[PDB]
Amino acid sequence: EVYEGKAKKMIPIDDDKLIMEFKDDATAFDGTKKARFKGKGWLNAQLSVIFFKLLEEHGIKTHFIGVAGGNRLIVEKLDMYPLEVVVRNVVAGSLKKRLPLPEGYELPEPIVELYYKNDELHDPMINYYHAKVLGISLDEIKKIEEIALKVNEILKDYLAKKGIILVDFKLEFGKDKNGDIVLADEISPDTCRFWDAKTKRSLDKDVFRFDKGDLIEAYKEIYERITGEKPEF
Amino acid sequence: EVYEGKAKKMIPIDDDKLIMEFKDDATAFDGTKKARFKGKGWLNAQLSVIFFKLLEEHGIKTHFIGVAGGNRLIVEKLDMYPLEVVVRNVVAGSLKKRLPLPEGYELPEPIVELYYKNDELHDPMINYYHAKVLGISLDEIKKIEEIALKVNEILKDYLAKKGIILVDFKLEFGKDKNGDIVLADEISPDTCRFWDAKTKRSLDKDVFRFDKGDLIEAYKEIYERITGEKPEF
Ligand SMILES: Nc1ncnc2c1ncn2[C@@H]1O[C@H](COP(=O)(O)OP(=O)(O)O)[C@@H](O)[C@H]1O
Ligand SMILES: Nc1ncnc2c1ncn2[C@@H]1O[C@H](COP(=O)(O)OP(=O)(O)O)[C@@H](O)[C@H]1O
Ligand SMILES: [Mg+2]
Ligand SMILES: [Mg+2]
Repeated sequence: EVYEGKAKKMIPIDDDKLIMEFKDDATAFDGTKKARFKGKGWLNAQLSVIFFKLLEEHGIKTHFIGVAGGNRLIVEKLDMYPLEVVVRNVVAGSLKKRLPLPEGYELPEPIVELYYKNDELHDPMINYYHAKVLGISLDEIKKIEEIALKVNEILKDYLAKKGIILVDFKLEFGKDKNGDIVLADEISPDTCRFWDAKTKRSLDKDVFRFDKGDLIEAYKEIYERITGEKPEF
Repeated sequence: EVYEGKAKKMIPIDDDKLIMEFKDDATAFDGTKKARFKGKGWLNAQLSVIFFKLLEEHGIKTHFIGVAGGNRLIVEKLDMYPLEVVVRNVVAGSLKKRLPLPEGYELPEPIVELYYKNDELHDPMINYYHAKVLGISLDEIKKIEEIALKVNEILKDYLAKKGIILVDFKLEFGKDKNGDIVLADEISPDTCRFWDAKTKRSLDKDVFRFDKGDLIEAYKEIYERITGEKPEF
């Protein structure tokens, strides 16, 4: 059986591999807002590949194995932590409701937030003690955050050289058969906030969230600035 | 000028001392539910004194200096951290909305949660990174939690020998002139969950929160079980 999530489908290959297929569907505000954008899947697939390859070069262990053409990646099957790990460099989104700081406030150092993946409870934020009750040891949490913080440096530096501010982003992790902590899911304009360095405008899912313009146009601009090429689809 | 909070008034004495006066007012659900209970102030004052004295004996630094008769304590003036520090031994209250665990679930080890004191944002939970942005260093946070966890052991052990389960409780802290971290505010049936060991019933502000019975009767039962004496008022 294939798992069909809000944005991607996961097709089993064997015991240790999956196909991650990116859909054109977009959801927001915990699923209340919905639309489909032709080519969104392709862009998010291609961009994930570029980011995973960049991170692998820097010695980040990711689930990325290869491409299966189109909107499909081949990825290592992992035993997933029930976490969303959010790294924040610039104040935006939900952080404005947690710290009395304005949108665009540049953080002196990165913030890491842990969210417990649980639909029933609406993905509440947790700390290290909650994580322990969930079966995640302090060492594991520490290794996870150390990876997220390294990922942050690499992506923000890379993107800055392209005139893009990495505002924040969301990661997921799992364990491989050796018990190593492996970066999973996706890295795309769906799961990151990207702002133009010159204009400060959103080139990410916030365009869809708040009707700030044309989503495909914004995701394309990201692809074009990153690759140097115009997207083929 | 005197500071008048929801439950207590703080009267300045000199440069380094305050009077903490406990009122009969009770509030719940971030101030939406209100009532007054005659003698509540007295009970919460007396009980805070007993707890602060118990903790001082165990080498916990608290703001407790002495009594000024009635509902008034003399306390050291501190430069307060903008935090509420919650220690949890048994699942109850807001934790049920954060972990899919039932009320009464006994935790394998204590949970410490940090809340940023901010009316505008409704006291959101924060982690160590948020605390840093707020000007609280990691060392400070670590010392705070180490104290809270020690306080927990002492109170839970003490209360268990009296047939009372310490379910959770909320602490506040500030810095003294030497830059030491000093336990502040109050320790009472207002700020702790106390359950009868035999019956599991609430002997705390939850009685008022959820109309579980007579608040004064419940606070009295706590006083009587702790002191061995019937409250004089
Ligand atoms: N390497 C992996 N192994 C197993 N599961 C993964 C891996 N990477 C991502 N996942 C999970 O696969 C699903 C990806 O599809 P998605 O549309 O994002 O689903 P959802 O809407 O549940 O987040 C998610 O449940 C995600 O946690
Ligand atoms: N030692 C102390 N020094 C300075 N302020 C304190 C001390 N202990 C408690 N406080 C503060 O004094 C007030 C106590 O009264 P309270 O009725 O609880 O007010 P509030 O409704 O604002 O919590 C709180 O603002 C508390 O943080
Ligand atoms: Mg997802
Ligand atoms: Mg108070």
